[PDB]
Amino acid sequence: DNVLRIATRQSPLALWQAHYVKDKLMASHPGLVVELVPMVGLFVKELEVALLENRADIAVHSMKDVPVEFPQGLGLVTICEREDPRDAFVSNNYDSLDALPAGSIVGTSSLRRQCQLAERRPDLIIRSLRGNVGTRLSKLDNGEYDAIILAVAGLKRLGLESRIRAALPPEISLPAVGQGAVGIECRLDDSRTRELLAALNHHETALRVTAERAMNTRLEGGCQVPIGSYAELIDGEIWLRALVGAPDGSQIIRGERRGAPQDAEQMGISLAEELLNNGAREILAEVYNGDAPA
Ligand SMILES: *Cc1[nH]c(Cc2[nH]cc(CCC(=O)O)c2CC(=O)O)c(CCC(=O)O)c1CC(=O)O
Repeated sequence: DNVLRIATRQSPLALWQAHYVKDKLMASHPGLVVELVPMVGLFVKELEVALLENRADIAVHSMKDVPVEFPQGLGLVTICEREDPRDAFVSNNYDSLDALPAGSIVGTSSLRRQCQLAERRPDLIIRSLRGNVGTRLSKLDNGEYDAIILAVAGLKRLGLESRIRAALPPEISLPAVGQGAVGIECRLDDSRTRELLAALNHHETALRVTAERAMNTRLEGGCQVPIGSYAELIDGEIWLRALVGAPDGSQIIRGERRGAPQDAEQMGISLAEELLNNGAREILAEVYNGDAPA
């Protein structure tokens, strides 16, 4: 059966991602008929509903938005080639974070982004910002913020690379799990769909994201959590860095692991456990408020 139906969110960025996946599919399988089923754990739930009741065959997500847990019968089966994983400084009136005067307003609702900015620059005012990329840029242009923090990859994909005033190195702002990579979820028993997706998997990115996600999973993380988790392949090994921070920047718990790619999952679990035992458990508890990772 030649049809593959893609469930996606309906934003410009989300639809760009659905086209990316559709184009890769058509390139590998010229006989396929690819259909889009746009709609809408926050966002992914409706997509997963569609998979479970056979209205869609795959759901395409940005990796960092993929939940740590899945309903019976679904899973993340493909991790596509990673784009730039970094955060970006975006500003009309200033050329860097360094240039912002005390009391400047920087927008982001990421507690991961916030704790790290606040660690280094407690004089800056960090203000919530929500919405699609286009809307967030509008609020900036409208004067609501002196600067905002967005992902490099999103801006590049939307043709808005001119908005990247500065890319932030991972040592300055450690990325969200799988930032820059697209992931695909489907029904685990659907061997036809999984065979069609095989050509889209990028093994090197999949190794990195495996480590990162194992770390986050053990911390019972999500987007609403001040967690950084970021791996690179360096001289045949996976190098995983992680952090958990108090949003006010007062305490940031950090650690690292290096090892063979086949150990990606156990490395991430081990690192998570180390952070938990060195203060992260208590920080997370004040965020989930009560609930702590066991
Ligand atoms: C988990 C989480 N989601 C978002 C919003 C979002 N999701 C995907 C992108 C594009 C980049 C990519 O594909 O990886 C974006 C927007 C963006 O980061 O530019 C966020 C950001 C929340 C915020 O800053 O308000 C987060 C949390 C987090 O990144 O730590």
